[PDB]
Amino acid sequence: EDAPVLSKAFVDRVNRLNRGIWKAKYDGVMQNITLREAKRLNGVIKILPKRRFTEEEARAPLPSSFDSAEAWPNCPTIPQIADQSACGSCWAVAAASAMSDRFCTMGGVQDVHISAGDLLACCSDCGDGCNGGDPDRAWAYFSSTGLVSDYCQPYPFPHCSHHSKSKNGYPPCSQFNFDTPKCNYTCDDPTIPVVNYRSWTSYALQGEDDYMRELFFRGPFEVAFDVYEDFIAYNSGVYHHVSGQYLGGHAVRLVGWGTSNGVPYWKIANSWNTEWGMDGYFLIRRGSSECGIEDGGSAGIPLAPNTA
Ligand SMILES: *[C@@H]1O[C@H](CO)[C@@H](O[C@@H]2O[C@H](CO)[C@@H](O[C@@H]3O[C@H](CO)[C@@H](O)[C@H](O)[C@@H]3O)[C@H](O)[C@H]2NC(C)=O)[C@H](O)[C@H]1NC(C)=O
Ligand SMILES: *[C@@H]1O[C@H](CO)[C@@H](O[C@@H]2O[C@H](CO)[C@@H](O)[C@H](O)[C@H]2NC(C)=O)[C@H](O)[C@H]1NC(C)=O
Repeated sequence: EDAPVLSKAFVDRVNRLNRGIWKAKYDGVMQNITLREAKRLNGVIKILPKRRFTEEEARAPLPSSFDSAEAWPNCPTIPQIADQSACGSCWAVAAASAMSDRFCTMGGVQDVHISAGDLLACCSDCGDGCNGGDPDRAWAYFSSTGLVSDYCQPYPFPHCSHHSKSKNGYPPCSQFNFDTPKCNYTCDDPTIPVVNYRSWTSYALQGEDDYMRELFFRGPFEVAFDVYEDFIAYNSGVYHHVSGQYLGGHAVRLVGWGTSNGVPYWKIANSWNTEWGMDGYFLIRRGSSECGIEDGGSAGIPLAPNTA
């Protein structure tokens, strides 16, 4: 359990087997991560109505590549990469990030960051905080209860690095194990007034076409996939699973699609900060539910604040 996940030999095997379609790297940022730690980063554990597309949506000829940041270039939350830190809160962090993106693509508010802290601590229905939770219930909680912004309640755990000498001066993740924070009802600075943000509807997505089409019209949303040990070593290219044991479910924010040398893929924002993968992003094979990635998405529509 305090054993390293990765070895040079494991990585060499992965890179033989993957045929150079993606690159695994041993002495990357995850070189020394242990099994206990790697498992804690995957915090998906465990219903919404299915999305229905109108006749118009359904007949759109979707382009052969698409990137949310290019399609909504005035929405500054889209390209930001989060850091869930030493806590299994991806389910909440990928939800909050996408909710912030959607306030801009749909909800008329250019730059509000939805608080993943509030959701993590207060949505007890959703799961068990830092020990993991359920993406779908997170979206349902955004409708029924609503969430404050991170200006009100900032994410309570600092960035941490799996490198021993972090490029960004982040402290080591191993020196931390965090437990679910207490749910609060005022902002950290109590003189900042509580502003509550809410969606009016939530829904589930399934399959390559649903996903593409939802992304095209409405923008980023949250998906989950199975994490194997070879994923830990990902450095670049279009991932697909070739070796390693199952490490758990992980939620992430889907932001784009394309094709690279004949391989269709999804572009995805991870939440392990910008030191990991391709500046915080990874590509993964699209079209064949690689590691279950197309088995269920969760999304919703933010309600615009105030009135006209
Ligand atoms: C709700 O408010 C509570 C109470 O203020 C927030 O709890 C506080 O969270 C911070 C950040 O983790 C904790 O800081 C730690 O303090 C310990 C002991 O002083 C120190 O050794 C650490 O280095 C770190 O500074 C603080 O202890 C903690 N307070 C309590 C009572 O647990 C909480 O995070 C807020 N909830 C949300 C969702 O943000
Ligand atoms: C993983 O752990 C090994 C060994 O601790 C790291 O290697 C040490 O790195 C520090 C700083 O780079 C050096 O001063 C030591 O000489 C190294 N020790 C040995 C035995 O190699 C390695 O840097 C760690 N890798 C990462 C990415 O954090």
